[PDB]
Amino acid sequence: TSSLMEQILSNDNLNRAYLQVVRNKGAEGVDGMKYTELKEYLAKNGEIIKEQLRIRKYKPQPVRRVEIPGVRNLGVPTVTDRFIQQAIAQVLTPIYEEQFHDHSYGFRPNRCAQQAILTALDMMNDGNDWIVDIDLEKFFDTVNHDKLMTIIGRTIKDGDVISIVRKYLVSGIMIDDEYEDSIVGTPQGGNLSPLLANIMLNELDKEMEKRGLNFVRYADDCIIMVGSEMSANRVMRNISRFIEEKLGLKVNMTKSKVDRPRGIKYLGFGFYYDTSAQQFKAKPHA
Amino acid sequence: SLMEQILSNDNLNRAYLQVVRNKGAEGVDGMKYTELKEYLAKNGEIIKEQLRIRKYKPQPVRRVEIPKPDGGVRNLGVPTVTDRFIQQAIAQVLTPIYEEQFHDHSYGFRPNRCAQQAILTALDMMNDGNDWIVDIDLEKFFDTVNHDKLMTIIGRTIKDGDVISIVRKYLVSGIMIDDEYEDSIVGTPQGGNLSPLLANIMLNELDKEMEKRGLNFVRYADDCIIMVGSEMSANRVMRNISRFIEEKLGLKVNMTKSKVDRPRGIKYLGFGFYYDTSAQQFKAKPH
Ligand SMILES: [K+]
Ligand SMILES: [K+]
Repeated sequence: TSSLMEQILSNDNLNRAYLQVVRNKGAEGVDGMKYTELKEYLAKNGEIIKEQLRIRKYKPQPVRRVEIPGVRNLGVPTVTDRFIQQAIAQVLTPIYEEQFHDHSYGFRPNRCAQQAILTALDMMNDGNDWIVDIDLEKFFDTVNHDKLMTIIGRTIKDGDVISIVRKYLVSGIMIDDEYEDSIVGTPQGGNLSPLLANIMLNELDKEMEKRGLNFVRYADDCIIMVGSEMSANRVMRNISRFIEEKLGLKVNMTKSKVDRPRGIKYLGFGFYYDTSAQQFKAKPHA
Repeated sequence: SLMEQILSNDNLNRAYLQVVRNKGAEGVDGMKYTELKEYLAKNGEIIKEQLRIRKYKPQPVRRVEIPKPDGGVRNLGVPTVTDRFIQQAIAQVLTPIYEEQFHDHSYGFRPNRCAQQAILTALDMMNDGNDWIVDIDLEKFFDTVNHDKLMTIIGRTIKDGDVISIVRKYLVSGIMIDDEYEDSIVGTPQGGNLSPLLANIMLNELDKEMEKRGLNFVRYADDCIIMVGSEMSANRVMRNISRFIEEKLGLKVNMTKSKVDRPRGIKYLGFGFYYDTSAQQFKAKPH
């Protein structure tokens, strides 16, 4: 992973990134450019954009704050930035798919929220029906950028890629969290930020895997299935300590709780016990 | 040798563990899932012999009232834990054979597939300009399908006469599909793991026809929607596909509940569809 930048700027990778970003549509950024205008803009300024990226002279623009229906706050990068973030992710994704845990399902190829529910249900129905529901503050509102770049540097040795990725963290990229309402569809502004959050939280997956914990994770939304109420409280304190001390994230001790499945709301699903099947099952909550 | 592959020690042991893991209600014999190991330790070789000579006779399914989480009940046919054990053993060998044939846009009761993947694929089609949906509703599969027509289509792939026999006997026993996915319920279905595979084998014929016509579709068991670009082509697809389902597959289309509509009038696998103004694209959420 030394000359990774040239793989990102290749003709085929940029063409596929441009097609995916147009297909994803989405609102406009601070420059007001619609996704229907990216084609002619790259045809006239694409080579200059590539040259600016090689010499680390491309300056990403800040994301636009958009209120979306209550209301939801999202950070929308410009369509040019979404195009570049997609070009980076297409190269970084296959590298990190070899490291990621099988029980991580958020914003990954061929993975969705229902798979996480299914795996968690199979764990509950083996006797691990005491749920540790760790609530984290907004990832990109609390992550230390240098902490994240160091973790990325263990695998990515191309400094040009490290430099441009760091700049997009500065731009304010974040995670469209509409999955919490069981919404299915294309997220906004999430070409690169979800992958970055998975690289970070993969350190939590490896720690939980080290301790033999049964868990599923979707972005920064994780639940842990354990066999007793007391070990649940021990796992609760041990993992929350690891999240704050080793990763620098903040555990919301007001929302985090230990509970039975029927008290858990995860990825928009609730949990109930099927008396006929003699198993826990899941369905959307109110 | 296909029968002997189903009756091998490795296959039957995997089938026992999976059926015990699925738990479930008792069949007509009142045997609980925790009693299958002692029963197989006694009559295991006897059942294997009866299956080799086509002498084993499955028990009829038990009509169980399954309480729904939001009130009311569903009626479901539950095979005995012995028959669920044998149905799983058969399905474990037949699944790799038919996974090679199945269309990528079929998601019902398949390994590593789920309803959300069908929704995501349908969303990508709608947002590409195919926002006219053919919503064909089928009468329940296992009280309308012709057993001979189904066994013939199965026979064109499976040539083992001992496997064709026991599969047909399980059709007569009344196996059916747990349709709780229609209420967005996620979890292990009841009623054995053989009937959904049989339904997919039948409806895979429809998948190949729709693919031959270049149609955009997703299918989950017998619940299929087709994404087309215009209203007149939607009515044309509605007429042509409905005729193919009834004439070539012998299934029955519910003309009252079938319709041509736009996404926000469609309810599919417990999901509804809405338009995200800011994202400028359709999305989905539980209805
Ligand atoms: K959580
Ligand atoms: K349908």
